Amino acid sequence: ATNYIYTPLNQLKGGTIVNVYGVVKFFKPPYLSKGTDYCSVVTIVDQTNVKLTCLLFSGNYEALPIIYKNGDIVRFHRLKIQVYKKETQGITSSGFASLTFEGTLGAPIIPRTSSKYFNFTTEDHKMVEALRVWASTHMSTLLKLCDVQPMQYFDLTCQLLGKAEVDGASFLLKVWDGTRTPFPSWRVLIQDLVLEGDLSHIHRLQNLTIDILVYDNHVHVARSLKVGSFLRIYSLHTKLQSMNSENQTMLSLEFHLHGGTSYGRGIRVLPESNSDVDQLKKDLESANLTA
DNA sequence: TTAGGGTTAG
Repeated sequence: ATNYIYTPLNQLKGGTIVNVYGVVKFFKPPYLSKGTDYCSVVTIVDQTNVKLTCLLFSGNYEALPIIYKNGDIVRFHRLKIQVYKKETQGITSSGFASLTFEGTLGAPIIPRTSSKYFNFTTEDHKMVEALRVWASTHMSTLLKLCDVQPMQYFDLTCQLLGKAEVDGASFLLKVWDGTRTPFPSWRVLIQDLVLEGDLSHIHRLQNLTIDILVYDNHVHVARSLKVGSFLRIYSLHTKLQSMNSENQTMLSLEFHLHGGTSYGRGIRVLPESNSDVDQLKKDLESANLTA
């Protein structure tokens, strides 16, 4: 007899293990913590409008919620509820499992999860649709490089073209999205044999590519990325450079992925089954012809 | 256990 009960977020009590549905208001993509497992922080909200911050840990990266953007809808099974500093918080419990869905009205309802076996009923369809209806109104779009501003944080959907070690504390990712930034990208000094990727393709693209420097904890992740894959770089930071190291006046746009995980700073590889990747590929094809 | 959301400051 399989009957799952979902608890409204405003009815959660400490010292319990529950099942919940919610819309993602904020999230830190999976990152190897200072401990044993990978960690993902997800703040969800539902019709009760009560927010719940969930601390999710797992030895396997894919076991954590497959969330690609705020607004996504999640279903959490075996979520433990506890109190931390008078604040109720959700944390992973043994057997924790999640399903993630697109959060926009009319979008396909395709559960994303690493679980081989999982319960999925008509009730789940209704639950998801109900959250999309609520979200369309109680709460809430992809920025192209040609539209970035001088100094801001943003999430960049792009394709990785090249990788290059720099100084251990930082690592270079050369990416593109098919559009050109308003000011030329800065260019990190690279070495001779260090940059991996199609050098001639990169050279022909000229300023269609940008240099992103990632720091600290982001380095080993960047080091593992496969050239040619599609990525979403969260909370990338743009900074215009009007004065160079030799004290000369100029203009270049710097791109930094600063150390730490605050505000979701991180990188998640986007599979080709991702609808944003389909659109990106077309922009890349178009840019490739006129260049 | 990790982390406990809230931007490096290169």
